[PDB]
Amino acid sequence: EWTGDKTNAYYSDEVISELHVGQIDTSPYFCIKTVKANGSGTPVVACAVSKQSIWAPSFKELLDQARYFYSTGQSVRIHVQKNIWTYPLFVNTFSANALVGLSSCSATQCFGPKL
Amino acid sequence: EWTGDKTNAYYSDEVISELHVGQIDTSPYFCIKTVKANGSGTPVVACAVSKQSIWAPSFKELLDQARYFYSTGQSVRIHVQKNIWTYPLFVNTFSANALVGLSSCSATQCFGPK
Amino acid sequence: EWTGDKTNAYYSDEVISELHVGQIDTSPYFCIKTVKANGSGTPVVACAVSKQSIWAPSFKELLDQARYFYSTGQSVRIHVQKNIWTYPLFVNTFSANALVGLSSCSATQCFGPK
Amino acid sequence: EWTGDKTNAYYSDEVISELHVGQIDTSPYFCIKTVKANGSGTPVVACAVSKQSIWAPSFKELLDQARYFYSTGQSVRIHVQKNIWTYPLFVNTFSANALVGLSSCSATQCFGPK
Amino acid sequence: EWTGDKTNAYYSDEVISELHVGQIDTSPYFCIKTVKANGSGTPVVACAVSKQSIWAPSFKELLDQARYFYSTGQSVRIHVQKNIWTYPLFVNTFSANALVGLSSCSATQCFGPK
Ligand SMILES: CC(=O)N[C@@H]1[C@@H](O)[C@H](O[C@@H]2O[C@H](CO)[C@H](O)[C@H](O[C@]3(C(=O)O)C[C@H](O)[C@@H](NC(C)=O)[C@H]([C@H](O)[C@H](O)CO)O3)[C@H]2O)[C@@H](CO)O[C@H]1O
Ligand SMILES: CC(=O)N[C@@H]1[C@@H](O)[C@H](O[C@@H]2O[C@H](CO)[C@H](O)[C@H](O[C@]3(C(=O)O)C[C@H](O)[C@@H](NC(C)=O)[C@H]([C@H](O)[C@H](O)CO)O3)[C@H]2O)[C@@H](CO)O[C@H]1O
Ligand SMILES: CC(=O)N[C@@H]1[C@@H](O)[C@H](O[C@@H]2O[C@H](CO)[C@H](O)[C@H](O[C@]3(C(=O)O)C[C@H](O)[C@@H](NC(C)=O)[C@H]([C@H](O)[C@H](O)CO)O3)[C@H]2O)[C@@H](CO)O[C@H]1O
Ligand SMILES: CC(=O)N[C@@H]1[C@@H](O)[C@H](O[C@@H]2O[C@H](CO)[C@H](O)[C@H](O[C@]3(C(=O)O)C[C@H](O)[C@@H](NC(C)=O)[C@H]([C@H](O)[C@H](O)CO)O3)[C@H]2O)[C@@H](CO)O[C@H]1O
Ligand SMILES: CC(=O)N[C@@H]1[C@@H](O)[C@H](O[C@@H]2O[C@H](CO)[C@H](O)[C@H](O[C@]3(C(=O)O)C[C@H](O)[C@@H](NC(C)=O)[C@H]([C@H](O)[C@H](O)CO)O3)[C@H]2O)[C@@H](CO)O[C@H]1O
Ligand SMILES: CC(=O)N[C@@H]1[C@@H](O)[C@H](O[C@@H]2O[C@H](CO)[C@H](O)[C@H](O[C@]3(C(=O)O)C[C@H](O)[C@@H](NC(C)=O)[C@H]([C@H](O)[C@H](O)CO)O3)[C@H]2O)[C@@H](CO)O[C@H]1O
Repeated sequence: EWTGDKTNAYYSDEVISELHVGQIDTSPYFCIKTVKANGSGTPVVACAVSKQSIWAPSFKELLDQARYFYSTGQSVRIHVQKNIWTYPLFVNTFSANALVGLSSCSATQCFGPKL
Repeated sequence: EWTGDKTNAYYSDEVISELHVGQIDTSPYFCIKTVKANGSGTPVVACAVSKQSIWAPSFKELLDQARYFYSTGQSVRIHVQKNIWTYPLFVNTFSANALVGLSSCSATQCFGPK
Repeated sequence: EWTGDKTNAYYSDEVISELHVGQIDTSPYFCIKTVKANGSGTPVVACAVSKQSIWAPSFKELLDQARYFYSTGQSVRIHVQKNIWTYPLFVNTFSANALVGLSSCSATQCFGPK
Repeated sequence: EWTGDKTNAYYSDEVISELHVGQIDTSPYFCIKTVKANGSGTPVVACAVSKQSIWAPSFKELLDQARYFYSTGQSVRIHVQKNIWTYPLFVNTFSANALVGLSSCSATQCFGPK
Repeated sequence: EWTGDKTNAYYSDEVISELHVGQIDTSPYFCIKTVKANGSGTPVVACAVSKQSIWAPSFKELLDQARYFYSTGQSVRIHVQKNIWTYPLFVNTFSANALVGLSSCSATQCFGPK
């Protein structure tokens, strides 16, 4: 598996606009909400859950990176794998998207996998 | 168990106004006090205890998040579970609320269970 | 044991004015000096020593919190247990006080055990 | 092995312009892009993969330092080992360079091996 | 062993002006350069190596503290043990000094052994 796998999904020029920390089924988790820098579209929501899913090893790394990018409000590319979380109230509040990577962006290029 | 469970309680549009760190019964713990951003209402106090309660796994993440929101003074939704802590002097100093979640807010809308 | 035990000692309305990090007897440690925010009185000195004393579990949490309160210069209540460190040269340089808690203080109160 | 081994490659007077965090084959990884502070030349790209290669022990140290230098935009020397990473799409997206060191460069010569 | 042992050396009224991170012989390490705040004297260089020397246990604490004092520019007392590191190209790039302590300095005092 890789953040950049073609079967994952990514969204460019997003601003991390909200951040939530909680616990579910023995695991600390966090979720982020992102919106397009230009105000268009619908928000993207993605979560990472400690010790759950194949992405568990990167939980702390992604939490720390999401915190930083949230604090600056810079435009980023968010990478997700869809349809990972299944707890239904959790998905309804947040989403089933697993956060799998974050990339900084210049105005012309995001520094991370694409296509 | 989940932060968003109906059996928990939450308070929106709150600012973390005080922070305390200590140890009890070999466990580090911290407590926060929050107040409504507009100054109305009654303070909310909640604590997390590293080795105690079902919420023990989230101690470090909530400590780090509480510290961040404390440092910025931004408006948050604080999620607690009532009647968790039982040592009377501790409860009387702070409260029996376990801290179970923290959500950011933009204006009057917060990003978290409700 | 608890930060708030009556057999501990605390000092309110203090500012963390100095910070030292070192190692002793295989243990990283840190010490802080605090002084009254209003300039009166004599300093308080306390140390936390990584794998030493009953307070060892909270070493990292207290170091992180001391660094934060040091960086802001805000008024705090420092909680100590007296007569813990026994190495006389270490005590004479710093003190025998173990650091056991830190509480933010407003103009009117401190958020922690009294 | 050593960051400073002459078989490695380094670039002085750079700034960290981009940062990426992800996971591959159960390992956290990060990559950085650097460019000459003065705008000349071409970018340098390097990655660290937490579970992989002799450099694995320094993953967190390098990630933390990369984040700090990225946050400030200060001049740095970046040290890499060429021709390490193998997965073709990963290499094409980023590079085959392993990040093996970072040096501040706030004076005449960067503070690192040359 | 103790930071304050007379067999160590220290330098007051210094400011951390450079920081480097790397790895050698599977061990993460960092080095700092300090200069006198008033511009006099000769720079002090010291390194910590994560699993080498009797000072190995304090590696992370001193890296974190070095980073803190580097970022604030404040005047410090740096404590070293001389003649510890031995790899010649490393020693000639940096120095043989092990970093063993960091103490904040006001303007007439430093808070640490002397
Ligand atoms: C670039 C182009 O074809 N037309 C431009 C452009 O402004 C715009 O298209 C969108 O603009 C940028 C350019 O990359 C976006 O990056 C969109 O590409 C991606 C993305 O990286 O964000 C690709 C990605 O694979 C897509 N993810 C998924 C799951 O499908 C996303 C996603 O569709 C969008 O981010 C959702 O908003 O887009 C690119 O589509 C168009 C229309 O605005 O008009 C021209 O100006
Ligand atoms: C000061 C007071 O008593 N107010 C309530 C009144 O606000 C309440 O309905 C309110 O409806 C709005 C709709 O925008 C919000 O949903 C308020 O939500 C919460 C909150 O998010 O803060 C919900 C939460 O469940 C409540 N927490 C608990 C433990 O009950 C809090 C909480 O009451 C306040 O935060 C305390 O200051 O409010 C919601 O308050 C109606 C309900 O009868 O009338 C008043 O009682
Ligand atoms: C009085 C009663 O009815 N108790 C029952 C009993 O089944 C059980 O009591 C709790 O569970 C064990 C003992 O079985 C603990 O001794 C609880 O006491 C402490 C603890 O030792 O951990 C005291 C401690 O000071 C508290 N920590 C604080 C205040 O910071 C904790 C803390 O409140 C809890 O750990 C939170 O989960 O408890 C004792 O109260 C409980 C099982 O939950 O159920 C009662 O019906
Ligand atoms: C006009 C004026 O400033 N008068 C001060 C007077 O306020 C001050 O009294 C102190 O007021 C603070 C208020 O936060 C506390 O109530 C002090 O009580 C404690 C403390 O909390 O710090 C209680 C504590 O148990 C004591 N600790 C020990 C080991 O005994 C400490 C300790 O004695 C003092 O902190 C040392 O100064 O005090 C209360 O003393 C007094 C004393 O600072 O000085 C007037 O000028
Ligand atoms: C050399 C000098 O005193 N003054 C300028 C100078 O602007 C520039 O030369 C560069 O000067 C820097 C600052 O010390 C370095 O010395 C450059 O040498 C290195 C480097 O440290 O960056 C050595 C290194 O071994 C090289 N790495 C590899 C893999 O070969 C790099 C690399 O070639 C460059 O960084 C790529 O741009 O260079 C030194 O090049 C030149 C600019 O033309 O002009 C002098 O007058
Ligand atoms: C500091 C400078 O550049 N010039 C001198 C100054 O040396 C001299 O007195 C100095 O005053 C400072 C005040 O903090 C210290 O007391 C200096 O003592 C020490 C130190 O703590 O830095 C003692 C220490 O044991 C010495 N370390 C070693 C390995 O010998 C260091 C060391 O010699 C110096 O730091 C290196 O610069 O000095 C003390 O020397 C005053 C006269 O009082 O005049 C200045 O110009």
